[PDB]
Amino acid sequence: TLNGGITDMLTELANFEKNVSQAIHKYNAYRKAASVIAKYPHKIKSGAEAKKLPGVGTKIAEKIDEFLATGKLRKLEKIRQDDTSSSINFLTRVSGIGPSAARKFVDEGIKTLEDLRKNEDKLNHHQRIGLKYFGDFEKRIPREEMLQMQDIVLNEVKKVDSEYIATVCGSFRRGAESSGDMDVLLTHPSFTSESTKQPKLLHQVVEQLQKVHFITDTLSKGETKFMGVCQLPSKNDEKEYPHRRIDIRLIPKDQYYCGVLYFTGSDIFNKNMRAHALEKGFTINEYTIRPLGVTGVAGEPLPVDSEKDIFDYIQWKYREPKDRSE
DNA sequence: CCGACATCGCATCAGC
DNA sequence: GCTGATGCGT
DNA sequence: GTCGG
Ligand SMILES: O=c1ccn([C@H]2C[C@H](O)[C@@H](COP(=O)(O)NP(=O)(O)OP(=O)(O)O)O2)c(=O)[nH]1
Ligand SMILES: [Cl-]
Ligand SMILES: [Cl-]
Ligand SMILES: [Cl-]
Ligand SMILES: [Cl-]
Ligand SMILES: [Mg+2]
Ligand SMILES: [Mg+2]
Ligand code: NA
Ligand code: NA
Repeated sequence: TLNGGITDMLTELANFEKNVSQAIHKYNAYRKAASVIAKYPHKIKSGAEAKKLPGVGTKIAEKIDEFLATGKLRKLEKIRQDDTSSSINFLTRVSGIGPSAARKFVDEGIKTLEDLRKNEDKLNHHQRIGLKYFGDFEKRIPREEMLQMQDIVLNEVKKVDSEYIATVCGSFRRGAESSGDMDVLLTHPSFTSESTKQPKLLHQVVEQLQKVHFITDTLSKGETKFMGVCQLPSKNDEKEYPHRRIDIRLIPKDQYYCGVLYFTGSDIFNKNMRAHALEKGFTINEYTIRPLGVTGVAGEPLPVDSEKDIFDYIQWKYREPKDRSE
């Protein structure tokens, strides 16, 4: 919050490049800059000072000076006035509508919430559900509620099969006092990198959660990744809780640490840590950490018996989940 | 310069 | 039906 | 948009 104004500006620009410009690298660049400035323990006094930080170059340093001087940025002042950009930026806020679909809908004349509602038949299932819960998905989740949700998910999963292990990751695991959604990592002894001794492992869980009316909708569902909606139960006469987004990822039990590291995030942290691994000669995904050969081909998975092991391979001192929020 | 920039599951599509 | 690309969220 | 070689 020391440099709240600057990081907001950059995030706004980041979203602009992603949604409107469809320039993924400019989007990631801006986010990186916002991130590194967000952890900077001093109130930025000038662009130069910010340029010293990695991820901050000349262009941003300059924007930063313009912003500190005027309290705003002309480039965005205009972006804000452009009807098309405003429309696209908005449509992309619906879960399931991306830069492409967004620009597409605008051409077809669909540019407002009202339009989406009246043209529901022009949306795929995911988008349909995204619009349905457009308001609720805008709401944050208090940790208190996350704890309530955790209890349910963990207790219902135990009911299905005592050998299931569900860990809540994402921002929750990093200690956030509020989260955008609930992310669940799931493991079962039967499902390993070696073999899948039992089918429907993920299905059985989603089924049990829908059975107790916890899961309300499904954005997408596969063999190992479920993407949907849930809602805490309310008491008598009690106003209902907002509908919450929920992601469930089933990972081979023997690849838990690479899996939990990944799902704990943050996304930017994963980005910087994976980028760092490549520079060290390794490649990391949610299943393993493999070395990179002379050709660039990833080799066999290196043994991993803890999150710290992964950090060691890349010569990075361990960092608790609470300190990976970049 | 200029090439890289993290990684991949699920939905949807085009072509054969 | 299959595969490969693309979108999207990850 | 920024970075490294
Ligand atoms: O682009 C992505 C998105 C997510 N992730 C990982 C890290 C992230 O913490 C985790 C869960 O994704 P969410 O989008 O749910 N983010 P998170 O839980 O960190 O924060 P929020 O409270 O917004 O959900 O998945 C990536 O690696 N890359
Ligand atoms: Cl780009
Ligand atoms: Cl501004
Ligand atoms: Cl592992
Ligand atoms: Cl792998
Ligand atoms: Mg999350
Ligand atoms: Mg999530
Ligand atoms: Na810099
Ligand atoms: Na969207």
